[PDB]
Amino acid sequence: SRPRDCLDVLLSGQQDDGVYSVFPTHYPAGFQVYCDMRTDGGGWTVFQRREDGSVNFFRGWDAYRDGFGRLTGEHWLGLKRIHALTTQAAYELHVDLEDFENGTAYARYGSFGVGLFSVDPEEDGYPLTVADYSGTAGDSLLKHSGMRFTTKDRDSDHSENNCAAFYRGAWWYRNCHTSNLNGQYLRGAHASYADGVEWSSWTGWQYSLKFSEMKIRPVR
Amino acid sequence: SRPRDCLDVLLSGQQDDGVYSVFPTHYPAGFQVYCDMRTDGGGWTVFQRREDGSVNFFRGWDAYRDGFGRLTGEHWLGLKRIHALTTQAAYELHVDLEDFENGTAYARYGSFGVGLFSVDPEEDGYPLTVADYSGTAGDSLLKHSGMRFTTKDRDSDHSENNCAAFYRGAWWYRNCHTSNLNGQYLRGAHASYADGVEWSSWTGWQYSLKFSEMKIRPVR
Amino acid sequence: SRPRDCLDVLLSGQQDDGVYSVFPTHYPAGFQVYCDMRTDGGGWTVFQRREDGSVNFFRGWDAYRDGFGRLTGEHWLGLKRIHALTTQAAYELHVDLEDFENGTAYARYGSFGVGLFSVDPEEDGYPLTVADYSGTAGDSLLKHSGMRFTTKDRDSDHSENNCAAFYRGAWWYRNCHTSNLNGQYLRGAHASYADGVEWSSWTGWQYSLKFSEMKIRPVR
Amino acid sequence: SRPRDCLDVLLSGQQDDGVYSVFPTHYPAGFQVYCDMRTDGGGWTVFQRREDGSVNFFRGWDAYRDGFGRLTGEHWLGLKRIHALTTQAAYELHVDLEDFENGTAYARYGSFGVGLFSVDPEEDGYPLTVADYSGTAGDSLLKHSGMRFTTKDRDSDHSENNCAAFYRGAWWYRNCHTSNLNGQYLRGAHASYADGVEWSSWTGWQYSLKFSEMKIRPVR
Ligand SMILES: CC(=O)N[C@H]1[C@@H](O)[C@H](O)[C@@H](CO)O[C@@H]1O
Ligand SMILES: CC(=O)N[C@H]1[C@@H](O)[C@H](O)[C@@H](CO)O[C@@H]1O
Ligand SMILES: CC(=O)N[C@H]1[C@@H](O)[C@H](O)[C@@H](CO)O[C@@H]1O
Ligand SMILES: CC(=O)N[C@H]1[C@@H](O)[C@H](O)[C@@H](CO)O[C@@H]1O
Ligand SMILES: *[C@@H]1O[C@H](CO)[C@@H](O)[C@H](O)[C@H]1NC(C)=O
Ligand SMILES: *[C@@H]1O[C@H](CO)[C@@H](O)[C@H](O)[C@H]1NC(C)=O
Ligand SMILES: *[C@@H]1O[C@H](CO)[C@@H](O)[C@H](O)[C@H]1NC(C)=O
Ligand SMILES: *[C@@H]1O[C@H](CO)[C@@H](O)[C@H](O)[C@H]1NC(C)=O
Ligand SMILES: [Ca+2]
Ligand SMILES: [Ca+2]
Ligand SMILES: [Ca+2]
Ligand SMILES: [Ca+2]
Repeated sequence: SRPRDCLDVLLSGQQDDGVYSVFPTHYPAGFQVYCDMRTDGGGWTVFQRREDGSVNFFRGWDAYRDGFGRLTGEHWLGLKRIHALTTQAAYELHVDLEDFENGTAYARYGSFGVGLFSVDPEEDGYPLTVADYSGTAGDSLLKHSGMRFTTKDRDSDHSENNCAAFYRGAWWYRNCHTSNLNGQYLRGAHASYADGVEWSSWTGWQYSLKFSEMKIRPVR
Repeated sequence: SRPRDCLDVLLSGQQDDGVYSVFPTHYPAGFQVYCDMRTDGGGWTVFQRREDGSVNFFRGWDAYRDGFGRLTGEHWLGLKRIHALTTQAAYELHVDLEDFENGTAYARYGSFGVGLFSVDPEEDGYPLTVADYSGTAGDSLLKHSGMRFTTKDRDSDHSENNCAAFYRGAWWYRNCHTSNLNGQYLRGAHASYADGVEWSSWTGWQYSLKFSEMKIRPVR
Repeated sequence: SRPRDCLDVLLSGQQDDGVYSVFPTHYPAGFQVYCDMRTDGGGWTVFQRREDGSVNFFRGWDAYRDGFGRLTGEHWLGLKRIHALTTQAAYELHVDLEDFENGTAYARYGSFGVGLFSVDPEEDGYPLTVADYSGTAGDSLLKHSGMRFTTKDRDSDHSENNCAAFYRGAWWYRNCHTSNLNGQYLRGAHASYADGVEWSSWTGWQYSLKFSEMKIRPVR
Repeated sequence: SRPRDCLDVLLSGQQDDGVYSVFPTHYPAGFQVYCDMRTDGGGWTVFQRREDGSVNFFRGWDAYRDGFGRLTGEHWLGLKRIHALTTQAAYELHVDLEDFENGTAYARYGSFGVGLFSVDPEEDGYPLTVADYSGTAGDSLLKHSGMRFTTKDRDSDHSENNCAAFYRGAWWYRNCHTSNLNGQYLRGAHASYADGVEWSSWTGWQYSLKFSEMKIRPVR
């Protein structure tokens, strides 16, 4: 009756993809999430999805903290929820990507967490922890490990300017990025530099992907 | 001990109309509501009621979010509560109306929900979902399906102006409405245009109803 | 393990006066209160106490909502807590008073409640409901029944001015009062008019009491 | 499954030092803390730690209320959490200190609490209660008993000026201090007066300690 995440939902007998209620350890009121019950056995809890550019992702700090969009479409679950999920157990991250040629690729990370040991995850900037890559899209996230989350109105990056504003996104920017999945939905090749839905290791710095989905599942 | 809504209250043995405590899935602290234990078998949870114009309904965003008025009289349960109720199960909507000639009519909708898949229902504007009409008052809500909630201080409608201000109410306005149950209590026929407690399909655009009650009950 | 109030605490075996944890129905996190386990069998939950003028009671709306002072001394439990307590069951009110001549008296009310049917008790002003008097101090509260709570910075009374400011207190003012237990601790007879810790029916309008305690216990 | 503090965690079978989830009585959502499972039998819940000056401790009221830093390094658990912990049972305080010569000392207090009887601990200033000293570092906290917590932006001390600003810290200042563990990490001897990580009874008023850790464990 109180699954902690999508894997619990799956193990309880729910095999279909869809929206379900989960109740993280330190977020007892619970909330709804979209569950991917197919990928590599299923049981993944989605926290990000781009697919048509219908939702504006160039949002400020509060929106990225609380979440926006809709579970059945493009959305960002919200950093407070991602933190509540990732700190209750050891999780891995799966990232699915797709270009405008119907081609697809993915990146899997053995460990993933946000503000794992932060007393106040929000004030500490929801620092990213991620490692152990494997997949077909190549790694475009490891260099971001250890970085705080930065938005257009809250700079915690390692650049003289605001990476989020500069690359029109919101991410665990360093100086500045190798991945920018919350960037502008520019739809394919574009002249501007690395300010679209980018995953450099796969499609470079000037190609805004058509689809992306970030999700997690207990490592053990 | 922890009914999720008025139907649970009824099924537990409480047959009288009145105020009871309910505890929605993602609103564990719970809150009180007025239960209609008579209508078509009973078990309806009320979230809106007009009956004498003693309460001001031309309120702003925060009031419509948190609720106002009193459970035993005119009131609006609050969008955050309606969301917590409607997303925990599939509900239908029953609307009771009465004119100043003691005549009455109703509208029943097979499905009803507010911000059903919104990650942050408040930021997403508590979008309305409603369908499958049947009744005696005629349908005045279907054209509103899919619309966000709009108040005098937060415009999310499809009009060049602010529908809530223009028609002195708060509703899931399009451009602008076919129903306006949270409008001014003008008491019957009135010269102003569609800015009273209107339900066009039944009493037209220039007649402010004497009584209205909106309530929900699990569909299945 | 989860008493709803001081009577539950008593019935569970705790016979000594002191501070205990209680968990109201719609306030699951719970909070601490001072329990009077002696008065007429014991089991009273205190929400107000004056005894030495060490605490400032001429506070604003937020302070009266959230509470101030200390449980072991002068304090105001806070309207949000009083509401959570009184709406979970039918309670009666007991008021103990003492003048500077060591004389004492009391007022008992068969029914007592704050914002009992208010959808949003705070926005509705935590309206007072009280009736059925009996005792030795005389009745100085019945005329206040039905009134909202008023502070120096939030006027909901029936006076052309702000009763709270005028009589230096915080109360369910009408126009203005017969009781003013949250008034200034003027210590006995005073020239100013009715702006001290007054209970008119007993000591008049120009005598600030030395001690007062307001508490509740389930009626049934 | 729901330990109230680090002692419960230990008694349940967890013998290693590390981060664990605890769920205080009036803070049911729970939060994570660092547990010291070695000191005098183990079972201590840490709420403060200095060790390298990597974290800024000259913070304002909200930061000291909500907490900052990281559980695995320098941090302040947050006064709201310390209050939730210390009011659920009788706790004692253990303070470990270390200078830059690798020397160490400690102070143990038989009783410790923050805002123990405050109706609104935050508005009341999280007053300190502490007594019964024993140890090797000498007592530098007893004179602070009874004092409210003061930050650079919220003065509740007994000085004509703001002790927190003057001594660059945050503490239960009187006029002003004998201990200042949240002071500037000045690293050893320093010319400025008592504005570093000081514990006067041991290293005087002009020596900023290298390491400090404050923790609690149920007295009984
Ligand atoms: C996308 C991104 O962050 N690019 C880096 C760096 O790799 C580029 O060479 C540089 C060009 O100005 O901008 C940046 O600092
Ligand atoms: C009540 C309401 O929303 N009326 C519509 C439309 O049906 C009317 O014809 C029009 C008249 O200006 O106003 C509106 O845009
Ligand atoms: C204490 C109090 O509220 N007194 C009333 C009324 O009884 C008095 O006669 C009047 C005198 O101005 O003030 C008031 O309006
Ligand atoms: C650290 C501290 O609080 N010192 C006290 C007092 O002991 C000193 O003598 C005095 C010197 O001005 O400052 C202070 O008021
Ligand atoms: C790509 O896939 C879609 C369905 O997902 C299909 O309709 C389309 O014809 C395919 N080809 C391209 C290049 O769009
Ligand atoms: C209407 O009904 C009320 C009672 O609900 C009754 O008192 C009244 O006489 C009836 N007729 C009219 C037109 O008011
Ligand atoms: C009143 O009672 C107190 C104890 O409560 C006592 O000390 C005192 O002598 C008594 N007389 C007066 C008038 O204070
Ligand atoms: C002090 O202890 C550390 C290890 O904790 C050690 O490396 C060092 O050599 C010791 N001596 C000094 C004075 O640093
Ligand atoms: Ca920057
Ligand atoms: Ca508009
Ligand atoms: Ca007034
Ligand atoms: Ca001062």
